[PDB]
Amino acid sequence: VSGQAQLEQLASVAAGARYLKNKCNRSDLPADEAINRAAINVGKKRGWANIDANLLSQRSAQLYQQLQQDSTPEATKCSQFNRQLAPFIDSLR
Amino acid sequence: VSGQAQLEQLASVAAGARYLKNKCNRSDLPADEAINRAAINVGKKRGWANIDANLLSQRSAQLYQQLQQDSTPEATKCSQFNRQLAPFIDSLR
Repeated sequence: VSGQAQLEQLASVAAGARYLKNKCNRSDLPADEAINRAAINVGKKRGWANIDANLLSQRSAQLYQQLQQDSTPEATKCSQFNRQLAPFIDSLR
Repeated sequence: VSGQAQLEQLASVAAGARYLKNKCNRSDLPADEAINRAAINVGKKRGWANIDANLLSQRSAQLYQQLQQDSTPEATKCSQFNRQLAPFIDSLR
């Protein structure tokens, strides 16, 4: 798994969890900084090279903008992300 | 904890999880029958007397109607229930 793919995967889950928290009424999720830490922890558990938290934050903010600007209806977004992120959310808890 | 309170607590979590699944885009939750089984399992873990699944189903349907007919805005409902049910959802998974 390349460093590029590692960053992309962790940034994707962080961005999606932030979107759920902010836009899909997932008030059980923790604050953005804690979501970032949880994504770093997923990487650490896999034995991945140390991922810089600020690089993760920058990439995750770009992916969050992508999820926001996409014109898919919000209910469809929220349904998809709640399903796709269920494993990540179990880890962060 | 009285039998009445046991039934009410389990029916409440079952009803709320069904509401999340149906009305709050929680497509990661399982089907109604599995939600009912998961609520029975919460009771079993606590050592509670065997709760009849059909009585649980009947009471949970009444509580679900209550959650539906309440005039609180849906975003507020979904936010509250996602927070309150997070422990139950961790058990069912």
